[PDB]
Amino acid sequence: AYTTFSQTKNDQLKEPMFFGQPVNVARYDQQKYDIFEKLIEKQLSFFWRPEEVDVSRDRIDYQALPEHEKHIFISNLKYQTLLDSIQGRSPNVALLPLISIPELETWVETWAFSETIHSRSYTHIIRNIVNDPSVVFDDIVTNEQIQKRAEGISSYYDELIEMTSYWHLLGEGTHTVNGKTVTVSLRELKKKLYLCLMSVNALEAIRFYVSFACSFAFAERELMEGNAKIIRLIARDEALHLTGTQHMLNLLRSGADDPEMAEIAEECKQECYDLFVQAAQQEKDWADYLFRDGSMIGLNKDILCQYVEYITNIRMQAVGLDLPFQTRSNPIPWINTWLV
Amino acid sequence: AYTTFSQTKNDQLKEPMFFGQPVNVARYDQQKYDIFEKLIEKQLSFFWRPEEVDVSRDRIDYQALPEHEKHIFISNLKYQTLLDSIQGRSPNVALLPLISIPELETWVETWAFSETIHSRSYTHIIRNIVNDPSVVFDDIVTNEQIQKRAEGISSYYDELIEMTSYWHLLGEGTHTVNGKTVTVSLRELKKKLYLCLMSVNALEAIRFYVSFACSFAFAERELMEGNAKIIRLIARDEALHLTGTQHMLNLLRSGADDPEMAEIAEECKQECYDLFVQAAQQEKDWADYLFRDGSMIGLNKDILCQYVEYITNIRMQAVGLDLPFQTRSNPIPWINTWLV
Repeated sequence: AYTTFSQTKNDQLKEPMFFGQPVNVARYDQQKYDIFEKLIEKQLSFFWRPEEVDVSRDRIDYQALPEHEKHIFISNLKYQTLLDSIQGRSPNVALLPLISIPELETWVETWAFSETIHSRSYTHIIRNIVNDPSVVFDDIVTNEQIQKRAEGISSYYDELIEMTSYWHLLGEGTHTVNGKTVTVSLRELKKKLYLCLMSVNALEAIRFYVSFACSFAFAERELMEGNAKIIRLIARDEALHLTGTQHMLNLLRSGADDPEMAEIAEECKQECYDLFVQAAQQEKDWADYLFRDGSMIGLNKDILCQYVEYITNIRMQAVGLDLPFQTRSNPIPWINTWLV
Repeated sequence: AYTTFSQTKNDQLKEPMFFGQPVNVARYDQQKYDIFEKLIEKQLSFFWRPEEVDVSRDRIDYQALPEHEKHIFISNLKYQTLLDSIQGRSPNVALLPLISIPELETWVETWAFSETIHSRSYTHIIRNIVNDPSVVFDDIVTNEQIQKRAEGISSYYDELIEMTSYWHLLGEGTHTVNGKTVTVSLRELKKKLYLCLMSVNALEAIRFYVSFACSFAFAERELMEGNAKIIRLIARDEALHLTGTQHMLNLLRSGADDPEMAEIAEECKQECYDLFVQAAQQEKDWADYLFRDGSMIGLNKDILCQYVEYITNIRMQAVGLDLPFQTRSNPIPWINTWLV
């Protein structure tokens, strides 16, 4: 029963984050949860444009890199481009139709917009360092290592989108669609949302941070400094995005927003643990792909895989999951210097 | 049907604007249509923050206004807030799932983001001029005159979203759901899109400009000057937005993008004309509501109705529709001071 302007006057302070009545009036004078307004304000204050970053010496650096270092750099860049191609559209297509408070609605839209800026910055880098940009962009879709991750990530979004359509069109209960029976459960839809949000937390809080490590490793060598300047703007946005989903998941599990969600969150714990561990293992397998033909000064498979474990523990803890790894310390303390 | 990352490698330059393969890679190094990239670049260069505009001197002006002038100002502001509450979410929810070209995908998200800025500016104004913002915001939803406009505009979006959902879930052809026969036609869907785009063209190109006229009329008397500074930035964005929909409509109707669209455009040309005239009439009826307790220096019902007719002819001609009204020079040439 979705609508772009819900005609019944509701108290927006008493609506849940998700699955309530679609937002009508966009107002910002009051908030259920302070965090979402605070994030919008911060994101707006961070506004930047890629094309105003000088990436001219980055071509020289890139072309001078040996084959395997080109491979490390470009594989990383293609992965970042993939991830934010998804993040550009997906929060709008998947989350926006389900939101029932204004501050969250606008946060999601501001968040997705900032991702389009990141995507634009990747085009800016690629067209300025590479001879044939199309080769790079085409490979993002066809690269077998990349699509493995694309497949898994997009699925959490796609399954949420599809089940939302059945819920908006048929409502709860058991139905008949061209003979076949289709079950529509709001509880299952809430599970699909929680799981998707958990996946998106891992993507922004873990997957992107592994990629930031690769990019900043070049900048430690005073190479690809134009790129580095851009990544540090991107990571600064990413810290906000990850904070967003952290709060969403933690408010959902605490039962404060929706009591049904706390039940669902507890029955999900294992799947949540598993998908984070699975994400970590994928990033570790990706480290193998990056370093298959050799390593570079300041970054190899052992360093990157330890970082994967370290950052995973920290991100899992922040959303109340168990720490899967014994790793206690950061092998790349210089990353904190680059991160804002 | 819909996926947040389509797995098949496609030439994005030969996709249609809408209904083609969902965008995978967000790239900006090439474009099917130059206009959408140009609008993104322009919109990004225009970035502003309402909170940076001094609206503190506006409260004394507003409270000082006679009751009918308060009625004129606040009715206008409520309508503006209504329209961009819709414009904030709707391009994202209605159009995004249908776009098959990356530059258009990003334009739509950039356009929708800029609308949330507009919404925030309205909160910024409302908070700084009235005693209890809640009564203003709630009346946006309950006001019988305002809601009349909301329901009409909402319908074009809502009907597109619903039919899009059926087309994603069931595909085209005749189907049955819970005994009821439902027919899904892509042709019917394309018509819904075109009509929606025509409605959004009228909203931004006509409805908002009528509202700018009201706002700038106070500014001519050196009243509500903070609000005026904000409207200048809003109108500058609005010029971009309506250029967006003009180009979408003209590309669709010319057969340059999709031959089936050129044909559908002619088929519902009369509906398009009737849609715009009905919008013009609503705005005239709105001016009547605005001035039912009296008028002000520079603006009354007669003058505002002349402006409605004046811009309606310009906008209708731009999208290839017949002119419903007489020829006249700009009834309010003082508005040029405030525009661009």
